[PDB]
Amino acid sequence: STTYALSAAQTEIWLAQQLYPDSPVYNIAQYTVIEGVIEPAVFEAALRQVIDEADTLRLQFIDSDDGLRQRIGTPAWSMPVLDLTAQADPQAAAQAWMRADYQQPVNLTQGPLFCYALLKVAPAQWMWYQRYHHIMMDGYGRYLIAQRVAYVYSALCEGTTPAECDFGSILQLLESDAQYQISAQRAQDEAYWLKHCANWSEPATLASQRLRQTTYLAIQADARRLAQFMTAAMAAYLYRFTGEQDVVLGLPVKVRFGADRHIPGMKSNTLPLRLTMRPGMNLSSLMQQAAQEMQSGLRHQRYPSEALRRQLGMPQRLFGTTVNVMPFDLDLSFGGYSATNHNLLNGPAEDLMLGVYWTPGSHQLRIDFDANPACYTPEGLGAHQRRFIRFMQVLAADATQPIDSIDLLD
Repeated sequence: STTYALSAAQTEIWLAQQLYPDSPVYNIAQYTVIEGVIEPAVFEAALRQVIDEADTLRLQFIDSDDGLRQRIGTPAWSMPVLDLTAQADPQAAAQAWMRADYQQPVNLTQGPLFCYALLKVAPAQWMWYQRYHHIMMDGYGRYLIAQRVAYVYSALCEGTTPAECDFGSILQLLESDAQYQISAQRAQDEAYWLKHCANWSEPATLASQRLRQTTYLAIQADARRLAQFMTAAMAAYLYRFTGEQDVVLGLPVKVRFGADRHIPGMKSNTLPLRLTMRPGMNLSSLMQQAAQEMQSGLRHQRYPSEALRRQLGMPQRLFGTTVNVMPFDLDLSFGGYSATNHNLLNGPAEDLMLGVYWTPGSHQLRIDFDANPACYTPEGLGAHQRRFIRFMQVLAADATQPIDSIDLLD
C-alpha cells in the first residue's frame, strides 16, 4: 500500500524514542470529567467513528528497507470501562490508574499509540481518559478530537445521525508535504532561513518531567497584537536579564498550504524570531521590529524548524524561549451534561515555553511557564516568572519609555 515519509520532527521523535525506550516523555495525556451519566457502548461507537474520521489515529510507523515510513492502517485498540464507586477514594484511584497508564513508555513500531478509557468515579460523574503519542498528535488536535467525540456521542445518544466531519484527512497533509519536499519554494525557504540565521549567536536563555508554574493577572492596556506584545516583552526581559542584545525567540505558526479544514495531528512550525536591542529602545520600536521580522519570514514559514536546526551546525537549539498566545478552549457538552478538559501531560520541554491564555471580553490573563527541569529549578522559575510579569506590567504601562531605564527588580 501507499507509504509516506516522516517529517523531520517525527524522525527526531522516533530516533529519541528508540535511544531511550524506557522514557514516557513523548506521551500526551488528558482527561474529560463529565458531570452526569454516560452510556459506554455509544461512547465506544463514537470513539470508533472519530478514529476513522481523525485518521492520524490510524497511522502506523514502520522501519522497512525503504526506511522509516508511515501509512494508514487498522490499529487494534480497546476501550476499558472501570468502576471506582466502591473505592475508598474514587478520584485518587482514577488518578492512580491514569498515572499508571501515561507513565509507561510505548513502543512505536507495533504498540497502541493511543489509549481510550472510561472511569466512573461517582454515580453522576465520569472521566474519559485520552493518551496519545507526540509523533502523531499535539494539544490542539487533542482538543479537537475531544470536541468531535463529544458531538458524535451526543448525536448518537439522542437518535439523530451526526453531521459530517469538518476535519481534513492526514493524507492531504502527507501529499502536500511530499510535493513541498521537492518544491522550488522549499529550496527558496531553505536559502532564506540559512541566510537569515547565518552565523548568529548563542540563544539568549535563562537556562541554569517538566516544571510548570502558573500566575493570574490583569493589566491596564486583540490576540495578534497580544502575541506581538508578549514577544517584545519576553525579548526585552531576556535582554535585560542576560545582557544579550540579539535575542532569538520561538514563535509557533499554523502553516497554511491550502487546506480548507483543520487536520488533527498537523503540527505547528516554530520559527525563530531574531530581535536586536539597540540602546534607548522602547516597547513601540521593539514591537514594530518584531512585526517586521515576522513579515520578513512569512513567505518562508513552511520550512520546518527541525530541518533548519539539522542543516546548520547544531548538535542544540535555535531559541531557548517560545511564546504561545492562545484563547482558552471552549468547555464541552456530552449529550447535555457539562464536561471540562484537564491536562495531564503535554509535549516535552524545549528549555522554556511561555503560554499566554486569554478569555474574550475580560482583562484577566493566565501565564504558564513550562520549563525543562534540567535547566531550571522551581525557585528559579518562580523568581523568573515574578520578575518577568512585573517588568511586563511596567512595559504595558508606558510603551514609549526606554527599556534600558526600566528597573528590573527581584
